[PDB]
Amino acid sequence: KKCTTKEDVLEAVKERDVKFIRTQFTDTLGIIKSWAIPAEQLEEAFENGVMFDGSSIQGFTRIEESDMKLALDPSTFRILPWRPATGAVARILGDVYLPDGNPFKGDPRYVLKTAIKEAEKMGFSMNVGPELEFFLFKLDANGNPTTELTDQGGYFDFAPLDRAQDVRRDIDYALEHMGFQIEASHHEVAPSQHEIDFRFGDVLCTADNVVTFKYVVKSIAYHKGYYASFMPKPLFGVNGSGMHSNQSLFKDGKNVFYDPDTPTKLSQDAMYYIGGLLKHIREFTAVTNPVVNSYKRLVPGYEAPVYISWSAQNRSSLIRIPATRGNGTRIELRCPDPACNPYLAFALMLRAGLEGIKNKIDPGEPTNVNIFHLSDKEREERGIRSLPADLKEAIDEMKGSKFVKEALGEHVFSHYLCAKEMEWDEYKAVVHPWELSRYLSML
Amino acid sequence: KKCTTKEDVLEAVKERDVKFIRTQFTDTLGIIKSWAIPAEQLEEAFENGVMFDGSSIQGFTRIEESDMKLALDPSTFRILPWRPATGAVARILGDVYLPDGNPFKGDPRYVLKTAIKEAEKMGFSMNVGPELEFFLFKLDANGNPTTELTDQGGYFDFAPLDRAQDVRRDIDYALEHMGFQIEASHHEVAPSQHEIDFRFGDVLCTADNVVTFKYVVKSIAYHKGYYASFMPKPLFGVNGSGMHSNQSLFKDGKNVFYDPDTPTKLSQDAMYYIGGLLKHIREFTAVTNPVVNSYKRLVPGYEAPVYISWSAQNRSSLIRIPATRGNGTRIELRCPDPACNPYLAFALMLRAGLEGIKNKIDPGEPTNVNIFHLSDKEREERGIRSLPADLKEAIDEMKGSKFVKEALGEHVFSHYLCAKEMEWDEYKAVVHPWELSRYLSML
Amino acid sequence: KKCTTKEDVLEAVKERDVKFIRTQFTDTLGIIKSWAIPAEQLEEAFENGVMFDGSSIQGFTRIEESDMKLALDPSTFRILPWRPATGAVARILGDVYLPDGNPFKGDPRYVLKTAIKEAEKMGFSMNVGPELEFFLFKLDANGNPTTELTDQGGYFDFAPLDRAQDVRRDIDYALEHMGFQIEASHHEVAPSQHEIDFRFGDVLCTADNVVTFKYVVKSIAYHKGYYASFMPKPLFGVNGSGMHSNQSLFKDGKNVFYDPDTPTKLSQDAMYYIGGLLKHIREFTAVTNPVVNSYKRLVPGYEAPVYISWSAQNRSSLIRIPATRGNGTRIELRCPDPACNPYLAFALMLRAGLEGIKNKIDPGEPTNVNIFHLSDKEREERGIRSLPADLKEAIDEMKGSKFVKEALGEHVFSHYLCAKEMEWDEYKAVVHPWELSRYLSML
Ligand SMILES: [Mg+2]
Ligand SMILES: [Mg+2]
Ligand SMILES: [Mg+2]
Repeated sequence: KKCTTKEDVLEAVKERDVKFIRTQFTDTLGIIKSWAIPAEQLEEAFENGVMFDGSSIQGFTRIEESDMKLALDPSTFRILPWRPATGAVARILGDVYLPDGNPFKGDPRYVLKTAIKEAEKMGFSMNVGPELEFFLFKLDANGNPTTELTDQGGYFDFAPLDRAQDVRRDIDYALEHMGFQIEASHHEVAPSQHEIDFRFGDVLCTADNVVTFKYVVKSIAYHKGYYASFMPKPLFGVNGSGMHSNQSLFKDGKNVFYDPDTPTKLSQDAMYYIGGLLKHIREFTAVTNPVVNSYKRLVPGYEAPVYISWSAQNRSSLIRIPATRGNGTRIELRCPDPACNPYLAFALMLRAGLEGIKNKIDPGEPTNVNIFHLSDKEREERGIRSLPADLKEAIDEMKGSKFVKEALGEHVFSHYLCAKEMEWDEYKAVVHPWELSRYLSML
Repeated sequence: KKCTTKEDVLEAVKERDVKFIRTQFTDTLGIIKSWAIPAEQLEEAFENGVMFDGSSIQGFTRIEESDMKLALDPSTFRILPWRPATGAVARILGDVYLPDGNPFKGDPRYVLKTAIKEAEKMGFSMNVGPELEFFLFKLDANGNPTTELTDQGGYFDFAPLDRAQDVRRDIDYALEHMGFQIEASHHEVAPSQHEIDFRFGDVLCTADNVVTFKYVVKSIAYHKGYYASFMPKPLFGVNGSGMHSNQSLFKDGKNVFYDPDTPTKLSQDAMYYIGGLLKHIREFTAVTNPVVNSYKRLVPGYEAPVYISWSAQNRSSLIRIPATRGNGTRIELRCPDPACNPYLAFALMLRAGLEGIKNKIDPGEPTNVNIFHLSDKEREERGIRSLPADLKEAIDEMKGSKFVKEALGEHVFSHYLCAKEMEWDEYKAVVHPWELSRYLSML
Repeated sequence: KKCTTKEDVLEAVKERDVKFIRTQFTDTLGIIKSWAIPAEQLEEAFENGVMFDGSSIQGFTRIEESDMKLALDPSTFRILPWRPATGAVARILGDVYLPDGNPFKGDPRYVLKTAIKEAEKMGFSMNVGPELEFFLFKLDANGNPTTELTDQGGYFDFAPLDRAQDVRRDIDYALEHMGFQIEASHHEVAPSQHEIDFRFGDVLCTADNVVTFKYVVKSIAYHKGYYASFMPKPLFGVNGSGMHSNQSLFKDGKNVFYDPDTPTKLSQDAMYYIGGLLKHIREFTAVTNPVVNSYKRLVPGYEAPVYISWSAQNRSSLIRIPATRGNGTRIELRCPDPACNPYLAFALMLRAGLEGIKNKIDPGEPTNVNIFHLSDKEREERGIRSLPADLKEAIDEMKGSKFVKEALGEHVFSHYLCAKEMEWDEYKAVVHPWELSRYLSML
């Protein structure tokens, strides 16, 4: 069932014999952070909160120990889908507060909550259903992750059929055991690549589920002898893993994108919402694609979009509008990848759309043709822009964007840039083996 | 029992505790496609259908994603013959509908349904009992498929007798547990080659069983440590694997082919039906033999037929009439191989045969001699044509065939040719190791 | 249940079927010493005590065997958290007495008891909750300790997720089973590094728990196939393992340090307590860092402090004041490492702190800036002294320290210096492989 109060949470712990409670939160860069709490400490923790080292939320660029207090949220209580012989295990979330009592503005979760409040000021609320894609590789003799494939299936194929089939089934059952309400799971285009579609639900709950989904799948694969990876592009020559984000806005319990009186069955607000996204998508591209590997996926010749356009029938467009209408009307953004931070990505995605609605930004004419087949002169004539080519270019765009700074806050903005800046500098000075193969003998 | 209504399907799921439902459909090229659905979603799925990416139907030549709705068919519900510890697993089939509500004409299942409807206009219904042949190889240390033999048995031999014998028995029991009602199963001519025969049934039901049969057998072999292969010719110097198709036309509940008054006990319609098949078999040979490897099997010196002829006693003929009469009267076509798409293959066989009946096509005199033992002058004198030698030749014949395009529809016709054309072009530019062993030292 | 009397201890042994009783005590250098006693001998042991070779408390510098008598303390009875098929196992502590009946002054436990008694003269009592950090490596094929990492996680990371995850959970449950009342356990900065926090309690009980904690964790890791190491710096280029000590003084049941009137909410006594610690921390640094490897951790550029300073907001200082106030007011000293002797380390902390209170030593102005970023002239101008660079320097300081000698007693003082002196002399004459790599080719 659903737990609401701390009394209900305590009753469930005693009833089902939960021995350990694990907090859950993410840092600025999207890594999942957690620590364990004995079951007996839970009652005291609900009363006064737990002190911890809040400097862990500032990424790996932390310098000084700082103390903030975490106040648990009973509504987020859930039980992990594995049963150790010792006892049951459960997880819980909460809010971060400074010692003086003010909420800590560096928390990515707090960033999303502020965005929700801004949307609520205009009466709107967002529902997001993401589609997460991941790989399933083998493990070496020492248990370290590898890139060995498990099958050579294709799109929607009925694979695998060996022992790896049971591992895939176990992941589906474990997610359903927690009430995830999976829509559909299927094979993806690349070999040993799978996709899972989440139920179309509230944005705040979805973001927490996405974080929970990541380490649940990874834990299951280890105990079955496999490894699940979320790299945006682990192999060259095959499709990468992306996280498309279907979204919709609801006012007064009704979808606002649907308009029965328009030829495209789309409301005027939906046009503005797309217009806002297109205008600002270049600026916060770093948030949606936070690692260097993310831009190996964003290359022409695959399903990944590298051009800024919106369409109804075309699929290569950055923003795709599914043919579904009515209450199910939705807008799909195809840029993000699973390595992104769901809290930051959704918050910017919401904030960008609202700014377009507020300012009535015209999205322009849709692109129903194949952009990849057009020439540069055609693209220049049509005024079609392109996403940043590499991480360094994305940082330069995001670094002068005042809209991103205003939305994310000063603290998160500065910390995110410095962490990415140091990461890029380390990468740019490495001599890759590809250079040796091409240049050692020629020169 | 047999489930006919969605209420019965739901009751069976609750009764037998089925946790996952898998859809089932095939693309244009014959690959089996599927995706999973949680048991809770089943009730909603029956009411409204499931939206999915239908670009997977168009093969691996897909370019743009297109959305259309699948409506489940409760009459096709069945439970897979393996019991995971989590719960039971079941599969289901359905029809593909475009968003506007019109059925999708690119579905291979829809192609067969149109052919059945065309026969219904003339008052005929067809029953098909196919003979499927496959190999049983060993797996390497990494679980990848190999071509290692399991026994050196011969035709109808009592082999294997080692632990592989239990694996073969499990396949037979699992198929019977699903209600396929197998007729017989025996060893084949080549080592480690086995054959399974099906009972007569409605052509639509038989086609679905053939698709289900393929991945059921493959799954069982993996879990026992072996591999089942359906290549038309996996080894050189031994017989290949083919899928003969015994077929009969039923009108008013009685067999059309049977005729007690004729000396051969075959009706005039059966003569026309054979004549129609012989006239057009050359055109759609690519459908019955879709892959390149299929033509390594159609070479003289084995049971595979390579000349267009029909006979009552000879076995080398392309079309053979078994000695059985009465309701068991049937016509066997020996060209197809298990790699073919059963929906497309049967639809063309039915449509081609009906055209002969309408046009009173005379099949000509049967060939009761050994065609292989004859000379080219004799074959030229007798006017005996031959099947296409390679995949490229078959495509050229199919491409200009007006009848084939009309039967398969424009969408399937164009897509099928392009996929095969690209496949052949890749193959023709490879340097095989056989050339090196022959020409490196010589030249 | 809390065992108090020998009758209660005997009743518990019979009830829970404990077959073996293990004594527990430590030598001067911090090694854990123990010997087994049959359950039947327990009743006789309580009446008269156990005679044993008392030369084991002097370390590895023992020369002549001497006899002292151990008088068991029933209040320290505990049952170890593993269940052999033979029967339960329990541990117990006690005091060491010379044959003439006088207590042995060489016992590290007796040193702490004298320190507690000295504080009792002024009505003060201490509560200490330490934070112990340790590594978790893999065993080789022969079961010998090695240094292969089990995960590449970071600070507060939700790692490991493979089988090592269960091993970590077992440690947490086993500790809770004995009644340790753990606050929180989490991953640390270095890969495969973990931290466990204790609750506040009387310093005598806490010291015994720390000794018990060390071999309990080590035993669990072996039986699961891993190894837990307490080396202050097992790897180069990563953070070391330290044991921070949070301490507080209580008078009349109230916290002495807390003072609501002061702007910093710290009493005048707390300032003197810090002042005493800073004055004498240089002298007994060898006790807190007893092994040679401890000074590899004490290098600039990591979390380890190397400068004598105290701060409230800056956290790189040697002494840190957490933001908590009220009864939770505490002072954290960050120099010690897990290799230190808890009895000697805590005893010297009390003696140094009280001496500051008696003499009203002013702690000086806090350092709120980054000391590592300052220049040598700046630190010289600020008068920021430094901890000893290596074990030899620390011994020289500790050896002329009048305060340390009278605090630890003559017997412990002389024995500790000789043991460390011999250890350093052996190390200073070794030719390390690093020297060969740098100097063989160059010279
Ligand atoms: Mg996808
Ligand atoms: Mg046969
Ligand atoms: Mg720490």
